[PDB]
Amino acid sequence: ECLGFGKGCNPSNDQCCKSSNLVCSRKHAWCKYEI
Repeated sequence: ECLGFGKGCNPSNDQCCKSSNLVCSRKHAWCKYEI
């Protein structure tokens, strides 16, 4: 029930897959990978 890495999402309401530590970015409005 989440978006994969690189999937376009919202920075304020990020809903990426937390299992792989994925967060939404505000510059490209997609799922970015931290580290």
